[PDB]
Amino acid sequence: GDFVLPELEDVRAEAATVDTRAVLALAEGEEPAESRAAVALALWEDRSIGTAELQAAAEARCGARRPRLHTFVPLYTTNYCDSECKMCSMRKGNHRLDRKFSGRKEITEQLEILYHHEGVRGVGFLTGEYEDKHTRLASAFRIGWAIRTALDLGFERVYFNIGSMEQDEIDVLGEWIGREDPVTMCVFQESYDRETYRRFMGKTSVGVPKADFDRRVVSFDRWLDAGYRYVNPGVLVGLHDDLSAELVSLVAHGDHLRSRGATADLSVPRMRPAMKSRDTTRVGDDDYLRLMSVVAFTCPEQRLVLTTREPQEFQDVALGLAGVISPGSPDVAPYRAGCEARNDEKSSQFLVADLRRPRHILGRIEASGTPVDHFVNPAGEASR
Amino acid sequence: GDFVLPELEDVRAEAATVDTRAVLALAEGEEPAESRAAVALALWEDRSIGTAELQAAAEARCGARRPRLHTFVPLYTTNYCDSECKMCSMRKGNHRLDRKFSGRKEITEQLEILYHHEGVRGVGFLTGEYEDKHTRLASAFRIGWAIRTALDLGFERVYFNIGSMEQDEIDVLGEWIGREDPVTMCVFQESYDRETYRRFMGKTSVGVPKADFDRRVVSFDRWLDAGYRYVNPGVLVGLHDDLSAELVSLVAHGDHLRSRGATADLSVPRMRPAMKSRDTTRVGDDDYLRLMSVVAFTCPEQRLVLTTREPQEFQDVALGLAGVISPGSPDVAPYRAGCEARNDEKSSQFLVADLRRPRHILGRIEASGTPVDHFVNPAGEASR
Ligand SMILES: Nc1ncnc2c1ncn2[C@@H]1O[C@H](CSCC[C@H](N)C(=O)O)[C@@H](O)[C@H]1O
Ligand SMILES: Nc1ncnc2c1ncn2[C@@H]1O[C@H](CSCC[C@H](N)C(=O)O)[C@@H](O)[C@H]1O
Ligand SMILES: N[C@@H](Cc1c[nH]c2ccccc12)C(=O)O
Ligand SMILES: N[C@@H](Cc1c[nH]c2ccccc12)C(=O)O
Ligand code: SF4
Ligand code: SF4
Ligand SMILES: [Br-]
Ligand SMILES: [Br-]
Ligand SMILES: [Br-]
Ligand SMILES: [Br-]
Ligand SMILES: [Br-]
Ligand SMILES: [Br-]
Ligand code: NA
Ligand code: NA
Repeated sequence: GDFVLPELEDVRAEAATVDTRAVLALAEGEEPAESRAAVALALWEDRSIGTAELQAAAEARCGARRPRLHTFVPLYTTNYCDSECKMCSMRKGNHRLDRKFSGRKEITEQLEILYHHEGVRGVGFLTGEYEDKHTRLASAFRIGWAIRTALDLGFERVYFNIGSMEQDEIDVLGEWIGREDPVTMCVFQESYDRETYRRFMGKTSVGVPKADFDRRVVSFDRWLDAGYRYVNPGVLVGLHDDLSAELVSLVAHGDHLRSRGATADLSVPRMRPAMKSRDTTRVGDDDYLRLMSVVAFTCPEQRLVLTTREPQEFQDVALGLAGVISPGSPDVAPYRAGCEARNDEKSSQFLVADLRRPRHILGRIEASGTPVDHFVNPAGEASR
Repeated sequence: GDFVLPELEDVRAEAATVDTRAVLALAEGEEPAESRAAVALALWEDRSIGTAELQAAAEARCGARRPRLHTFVPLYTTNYCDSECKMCSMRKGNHRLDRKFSGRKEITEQLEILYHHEGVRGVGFLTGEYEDKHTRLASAFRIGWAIRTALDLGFERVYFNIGSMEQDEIDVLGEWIGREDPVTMCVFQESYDRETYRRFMGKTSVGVPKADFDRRVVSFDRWLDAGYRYVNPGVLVGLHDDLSAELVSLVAHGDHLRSRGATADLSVPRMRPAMKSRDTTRVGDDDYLRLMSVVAFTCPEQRLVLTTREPQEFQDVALGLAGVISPGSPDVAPYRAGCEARNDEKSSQFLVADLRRPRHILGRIEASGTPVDHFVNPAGEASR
């Protein structure tokens, strides 16, 4: 019943049998005869199909999706963490980080800034992941409170990204919300390759919570078992060298979730500068656009999430592939009325490339011709 | 500015100079010429004054206090703990304990049972004490929420007992309440003797949070610095062999708090059966009544707290010395409408002697002629 990692050799064999040109010729709303993972791999490896042509096909295939875009802004509620992810500044061993924690007042103030000054109706709550059961339950409780508070304020969509979750931890968070509430669980697997995963997230049975690959990857299944709906798997582009392996796994994971009746967003964030203990792979724009294209094409009902990790120039090229645009900063309580968000190296998870205010970024997107759901431009008669 | 432990040799010298008979002859509202600690020690050591006669004097001296009694019922919100107190079942090393955690729903349900079925308007929230800063802040956040929730429900007095507190942890809890709210910080020093303290609470600098004697003992001063008012120091009777030492220290601590403008309750709980890793001293009823008497006499504006650690027969004899009566159970979410509270050895901090419902105990006290503030007997027209 839980997600099972696909056999990469089995998918490769199936991918050899798909007609990539026939696939591209499919009408919007038509599904290939082969599995999505196989089709994605075949499109990826068929270099006779240009990335530019693949991207155009993807944007066309996802064209009828409504709304075209919606948005949420991240709010890191703390930068404490018990884990040791080597590509992340929040790793416990990073003694150089200035550890911060948002209380009731600060979280509420941040929500109110986002709602009224940035004009957004989507928010995401983030924390580190913690080792001992009590801290995990207490974190779930606090984030559950934040989610409930955001919804009561009028936020129309709430994401959370607080590490893997077991059944009792979901129980604690769930007492704050209803089964039909617009709440999305985010748990990026980072890498579906167990060896690369261990290299960056560490070895198990030593008080490093995220090292447990299996607890993490079945978190969505526990979520769905509890009766919820919205999920957000992800791959961190730059960890594993073989992107074809990761796209097969991610598409397979999304496909599993879809089969369970889940609504899934798909995240493929690319690496950003941080206080790392191990360097990573720089993935070029072309490979990355090709990755986004095959995933978006093969999973047309599952929105890709694009964030301000990426510079303005890249957003301009890739926005057509996304279903969710998410501007913001991975610093703790970084927002302030009329000011750009803080992205201090001393306390942030990583350094983002685009620090322009969410309402400017989202305003320019709307001005360019694409409406953004869960964004209410604080302009004209809608201004205070 | 912070509390300084009195020199026991200096107090002993002063106690030798007080006229214990003249002290007993003092009118109610009149204060001895010597310090309270010295007077308490002298009364304690003057065996020509019987315990029975000392108790009568204490009950008389505290007789004009209004209200005579008020009440609160404890609610343990979790039995997780990071510390290692050797006389407590909740010590981290006790692997036999069934660890529990109350979420939003359970805490609220417990509050509603206490309010409506037991008819109480006072509640206390308790947790273990935790090591890492994030867990401490998260615990402070959750308990702050509970306190705010209780007050909103109509509770007129709220205690909390969640371990030592630093300035930032108080900040987090404080965002839930106002400076004038009826909220009492409880931090029982257990023993003011540093050696006995180390024997039971453990040695410092090894991830055992309560081992830090000094952080614990100045928690009230941080509370008062933040602008709050109500405090509750305590001694665990049975740890230190020399009760005269502990009563000098406790009375001195209460006196310090009083000088800062604080309103203080005084707790002298006696040891109860638990899953201990070190046995303790059994203190007889006479010594214990004498202890309560000299503390109550010398600190007439500071209410002693009497709890259902003690059996019914002892409450009957000692109730006249108390200003706070606190029935309940030290199990996690133990209350249930129409049923006696749970005190399961598998999950409780210790075993209490009196498990009768709070409303029965408090009802019998009122029937006997003593009103209990913050108790509304759910009877007659006040019943649903
Ligand atoms: N250096 C970096 N650059 C860009 N993204 C990063 C990054 N380090 C981590 N991330 C991404 O940020 C995402 C959410 S922040 C992590 C939340 C939570 N502690 C968890 O690990 O589940 C992670 O899933 C990871 O993919
Ligand atoms: N075995 C036992 N019998 C009776 N009281 C006990 C006990 N063990 C601990 N206690 C008391 O219960 C009180 C509150 S429960 C402890 C709360 C918090 N973890 C803290 O230690 O500060 C403690 O202060 C202690 O004095
Ligand atoms: N890193 C999280 C939260 C997030 C959303 N948008 C962002 C922009 C910048 C930094 C972090 C974010 C995610 O990708 O879901
Ligand atoms: N032990 C805490 C809480 C408490 C109040 N009344 C009790 C009765 C039984 C057990 C615990 C309690 C205290 O003495 O303040
Ligand atoms: S990715 Fe998440 S779990 Fe890993 S170190 Fe960073 S905050 Fe902690
Ligand atoms: S007395 Fe408090 S701090 Fe000590 S073990 Fe028990 S719950 Fe933990
Ligand atoms: Br649209
Ligand atoms: Br990088
Ligand atoms: Br909206
Ligand atoms: Br009275
Ligand atoms: Br005992
Ligand atoms: Br009342
Ligand atoms: Na909009
Ligand atoms: Na009453």
